[PDB]
Amino acid sequence: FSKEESREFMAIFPDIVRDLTDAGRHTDIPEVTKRFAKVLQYNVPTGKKTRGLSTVIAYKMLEKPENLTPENVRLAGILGWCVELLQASLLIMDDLMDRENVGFLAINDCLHVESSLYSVLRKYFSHLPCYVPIIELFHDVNFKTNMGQSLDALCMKDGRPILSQFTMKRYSSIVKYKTSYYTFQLPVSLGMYLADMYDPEQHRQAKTILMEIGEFFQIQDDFLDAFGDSQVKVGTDIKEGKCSWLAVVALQRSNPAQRQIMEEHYGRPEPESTQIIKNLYIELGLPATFAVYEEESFNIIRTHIHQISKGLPHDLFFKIMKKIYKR
Amino acid sequence: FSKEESREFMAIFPDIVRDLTDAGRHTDIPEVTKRFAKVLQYNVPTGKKTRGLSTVIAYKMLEKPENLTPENVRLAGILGWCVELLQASLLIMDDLMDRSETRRGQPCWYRQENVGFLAINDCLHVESSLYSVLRKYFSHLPCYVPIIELFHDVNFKTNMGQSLDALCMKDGRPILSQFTMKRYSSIVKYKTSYYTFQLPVSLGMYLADMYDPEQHRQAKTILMEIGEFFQIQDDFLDAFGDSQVTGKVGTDIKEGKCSWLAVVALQRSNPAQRQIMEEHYGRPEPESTQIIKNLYIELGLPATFAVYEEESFNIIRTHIHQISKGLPHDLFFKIMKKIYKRDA
Ligand SMILES: CC(C)=CCC/C(C)=C/COP(=O)(O)OP(=O)(O)O
Ligand SMILES: CC(C)=CCC/C(C)=C/COP(=O)(O)OP(=O)(O)O
Ligand SMILES: CC(C)=CCC/C(C)=C/COP(=O)(O)OP(=O)(O)O
Ligand SMILES: [Mg+2]
Ligand SMILES: [Mg+2]
Ligand SMILES: [Mn+2]
Ligand SMILES: [Mn+2]
Repeated sequence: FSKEESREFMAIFPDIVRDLTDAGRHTDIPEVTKRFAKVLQYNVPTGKKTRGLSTVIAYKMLEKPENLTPENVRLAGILGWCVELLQASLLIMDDLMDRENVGFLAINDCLHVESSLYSVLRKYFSHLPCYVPIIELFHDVNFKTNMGQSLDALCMKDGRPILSQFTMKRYSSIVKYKTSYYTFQLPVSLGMYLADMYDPEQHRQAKTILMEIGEFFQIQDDFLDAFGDSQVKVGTDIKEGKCSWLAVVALQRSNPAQRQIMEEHYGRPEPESTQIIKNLYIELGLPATFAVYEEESFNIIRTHIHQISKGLPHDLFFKIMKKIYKR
Repeated sequence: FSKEESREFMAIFPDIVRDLTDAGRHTDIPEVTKRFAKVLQYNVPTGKKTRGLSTVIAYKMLEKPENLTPENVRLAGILGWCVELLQASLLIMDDLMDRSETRRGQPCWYRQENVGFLAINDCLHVESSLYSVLRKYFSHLPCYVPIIELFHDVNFKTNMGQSLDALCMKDGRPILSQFTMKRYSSIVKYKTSYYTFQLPVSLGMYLADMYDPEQHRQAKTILMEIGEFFQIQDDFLDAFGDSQVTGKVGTDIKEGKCSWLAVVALQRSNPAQRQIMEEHYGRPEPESTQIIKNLYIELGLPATFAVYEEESFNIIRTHIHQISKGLPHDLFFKIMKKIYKRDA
């Protein structure tokens, strides 16, 4: 993203904190509002805000050039921060399920941070025609993300992976509901609504390509968890018994002997068991299978983007595609 | 509540479960929608649904008599179930946070096989679900956005209450310097009074197309006063109630809760009595709970509660008489009549 784009986006964050914790209200509960300021400051604005900045870029590429005022680009930035509040709530839920001090999280902090995005939406968007579509989008994406988290959990029982559950159909459903809706659909649909693009067929056209990009994003992430260079963090998907693309394709390709290695060694704490699974992935040619998928999926997605109709700009989707595939 | 009111309200619940789990959506993930039906069935419909039924009663007393149709009373019932969905989400999370054993005689959801900390996802899922119910039944009505905004605002405020409650503890040990009547009043207001008292009445007002900010303000003032008495009565009965009639053995002392009893005990205590609270309050040993209970008796908290109950009843009744605009006084007298001198 541009130096200008990053600086104007980051400049919004302190306002959102004041809006949620000060707002010149002279609160009767300053101790807990000061704590909530720290929860927001310590968890929301740090590292890459790729979903938030992607909301701004989406809007800038969908809106009429004449309507790209500083005021409208700032509203796009505020929507991006609502996406980052959602992201923060989900990472807090992950931190809590993993497991006072600086960086302490309360169990209800994830519910509280999630709820806060609706206060931001009400403050800035309640008088604009895009308001109800935007709040309904957040409601629907929230519900779908929760269903994705539950589907992922239904691949584990008594701390053991249920390998009978590791199908490509279930995997595709987990990625779609748990990740693709809030990561890929939400930023683009927000940009479209702020640009007063309400046509359901336009949103459906964007959705089809964004779910395809989302699936490759997660498959690449899964591949690199096992086969990536740590010095470019250490992957724990095998140890944690995750429903990974690697595990799903391993089970498709496995003979009975190879399947029994997965049953015995997948989702075990012992480092030796991780190396046994990695050795099986190498034997089954999962790297070559990933290489073929990467090429074939790139070509199909590029084709669908070139074919994008309903008055949608293809360059927006190419920018996203190029970002994920690193063309 | 009438036999009719209870049965018509209960008839709505299975429709809401179908709306959220069997309405032709998410056909690729039936195992999730089937599980979510079980989450709703366990956590939402087995209580007294006092907040849900109170939404219907509020609406019936606020709406113009000639406007009360079976169709509009059903919409009030659906809003009542949305309150019960919010409450279910909050209590799923609170039971995990407090590591509680039971809730309304049922094992806490987080204790059920293969849930534990996944109760966090179920909490967020149940809370998110009420906005899908609002969309289906209210999207075409003027009250739609005010009701959405009220639910999100009450969720935010309830979280401020829960987090303020947590700031009365340091790593599972009560901070007795934090146990002031000011902090107690703030915890009750934010953590329980907004969702329990303000939310049902404000929903009734919005469905009756009552949007006057001053009406909502006057309603809030009296409902926060009633809400404080209700929680003080609840706190008193945790220690001094009969387990067989309350339907629960009280563990507030064991849990180190910022209860009205603990707050008033500290106000009334000499330094020796303060030392007993410092040493024994919030301890797991049954002997420590008995020592605190015995100190509450020594300090005359039963007599103190009886005086508070009579004085606060009189003060709130006076305030309801002074309510202006066109708010029905009878709504607030009906709440008081239900609440005052209760033993459960
Ligand atoms: C709509 C879009 C494009 C959203 C995707 C958000 C996302 C997590 C991308 C990863 O890129 P990154 O630059 O944050 O990560 P890395 O440094 O690993 O490439
Ligand atoms: C606006 C009004 C008057 C709301 C009703 C408040 C109330 C008395 C709740 C009691 O709930 P409960 O202890 O019966 O619990 P539950 O209904 O959850 O079982
Ligand atoms: C944001 C969240 C999760 C809010 C929880 C709200 C609530 C009503 C908790 C119960 O309070 P308690 O723990 O003091 O009482 P009990 O469990 O005894 O009902
Ligand atoms: Mg990963
Ligand atoms: Mg109690
Ligand atoms: Mn509790
Ligand atoms: Mn609690």
